[PDB]
Amino acid sequence: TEEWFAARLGKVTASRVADVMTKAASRQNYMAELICQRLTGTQEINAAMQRGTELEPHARARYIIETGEIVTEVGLIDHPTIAGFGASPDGLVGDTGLIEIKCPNTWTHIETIKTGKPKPEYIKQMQTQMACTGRQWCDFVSYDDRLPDDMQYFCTRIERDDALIAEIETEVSAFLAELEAEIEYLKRKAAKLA
Amino acid sequence: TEEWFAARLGKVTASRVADVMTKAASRQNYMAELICQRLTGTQEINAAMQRGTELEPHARARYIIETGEIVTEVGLIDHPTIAGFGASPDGLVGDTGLIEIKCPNTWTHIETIKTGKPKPEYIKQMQTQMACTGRQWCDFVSYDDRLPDDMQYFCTRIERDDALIAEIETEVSAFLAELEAEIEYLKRKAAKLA
Amino acid sequence: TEEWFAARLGKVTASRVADVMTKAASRQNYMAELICQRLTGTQEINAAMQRGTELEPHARARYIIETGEIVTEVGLIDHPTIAGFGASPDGLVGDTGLIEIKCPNTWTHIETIKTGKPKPEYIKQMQTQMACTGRQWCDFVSYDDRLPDDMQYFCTRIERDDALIAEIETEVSAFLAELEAEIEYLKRKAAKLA
DNA sequence: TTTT
DNA sequence: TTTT
DNA sequence: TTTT
Ligand SMILES: [Mg+2]
Ligand SMILES: [Mg+2]
Ligand SMILES: [Mg+2]
Ligand SMILES: [Mg+2]
Ligand SMILES: [Mg+2]
Ligand SMILES: [Mg+2]
Repeated sequence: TEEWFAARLGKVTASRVADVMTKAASRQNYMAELICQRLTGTQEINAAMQRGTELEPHARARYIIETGEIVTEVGLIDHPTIAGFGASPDGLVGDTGLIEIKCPNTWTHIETIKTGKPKPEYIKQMQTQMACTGRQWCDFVSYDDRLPDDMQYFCTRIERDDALIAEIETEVSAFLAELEAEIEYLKRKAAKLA
Repeated sequence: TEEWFAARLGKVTASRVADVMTKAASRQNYMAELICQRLTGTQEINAAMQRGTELEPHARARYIIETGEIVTEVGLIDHPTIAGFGASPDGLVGDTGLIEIKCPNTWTHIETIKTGKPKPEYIKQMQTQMACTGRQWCDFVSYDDRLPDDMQYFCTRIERDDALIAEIETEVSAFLAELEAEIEYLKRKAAKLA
Repeated sequence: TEEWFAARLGKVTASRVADVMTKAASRQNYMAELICQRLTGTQEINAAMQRGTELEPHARARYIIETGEIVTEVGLIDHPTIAGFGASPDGLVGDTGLIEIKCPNTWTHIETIKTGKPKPEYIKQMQTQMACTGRQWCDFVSYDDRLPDDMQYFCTRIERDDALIAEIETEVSAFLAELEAEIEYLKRKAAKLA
């Protein structure tokens, strides 16, 4: 989608927030990606991933057939105050809502139905979208058409949690500080080295 | 092979028996596959796997050149009594025998020769084939033509073990019970939910 | 490159030395590869690997633009005394030097710059090249053009270490002894078996 | 961002 | 079912 | 040998 990758280069984004905040390898590996993005000026690049992608509009439609909500697609929404940070929600719902859509493996979809509550990393994803957009709630949608009709669609609403947001902004600010510093640090070793 | 996948949909089968019976992740992941098969009405889908497949008839021939046995290819043989359970032996040998063929990685083949006894998961595979067909023995064949002639072929006979069979049928019955129930359970949550 | 694989069949080589010498799975898996190579008469066969390969000549050039050294490309150099053992340096530098080139993932390249010292497995690689060729030093080069100019190139010299070489030759001799024996052992079981 |  |  |  080209112009959009450009808006994401070297930025922390909602779908990567669990990695930032994990108590671990994934935090440093993510840090390493973004360091490389900022330095090199571009990014790097499966079958289940490829379905989640094609079937996304199918779910967007379904959410509407089910709710009658007015849904606007948007690009990257930069955090209001924190620089180098943003979100790409799957939709603006109404005046104060959002939609985040998954179209995963059937068994995953089943477990979401089984438990009624989305995985904690998606909580972090959704809270961050809310932080970035100032929205009040996000409707979490899981879709899979391979199943019987009465099992294809699941929705659950997730309320903005200002406490969790405050933490995230702390952690993301911390993580961003290290990241900038690290780049700085490297630029200064390499340059003196002339 | 189309019509055959149909005979396997949502069924426990001989080659998956070690997963059922393991003391673990693989049991639940298998359970999850079959739950999804039954619900969705279809299945999901490497280089060593691709050889084992092409070279299989090469081994079938070799077994005959070596034994002079009369070998009949068959499809899925449903367990005589337990429903949703079956086997696909690589052959009916004689009136009371079977053949199960592997054409693995050379080093694997070498280890089979080194030890003379097939991996325990293939024991379970073969016992199950015997359970399903009522046969008396299975000739386990390992083949690899990449090696010198005097190392390409290995055969060892495995006698029906009624004790092990009894266990398997217990475990598979248990596992099937959970599987049906789980589907049932899900169908009833989803349906009341209307 | 065909004629070169032929010179490597069933041989221990510099880039596999860390596997030989590890205190582990990788030693036996390597042993297994070479056993299979010798027995079958051939070998088995990603995106980062594919770059390291294309970009190698780019680095060779750069090393020269930076040093003005006279660099000769060579094939496999068999150890002077130990049979079934060899090295493929990325270059003969001068009369007494070598070059070993990496063109890895950016982040890896960055860590090499960060620490100034190559990973211990490359130490083993380079020492072995020196053992095989009798050279006095190897210039370790890490290259990545995706980065800013002042970060693309890193070089560090590694001096021949006769102590480490002596060990390697012991370990490789040991490992080779087992490997020959194992083949022997197998040939004799299989052959009596006639 | 896309799925585990 | 196909190989680890 | 090529990268982790
Ligand atoms: Mg999104
Ligand atoms: Mg989504
Ligand atoms: Mg079979
Ligand atoms: Mg088979
Ligand atoms: Mg080399
Ligand atoms: Mg190299």
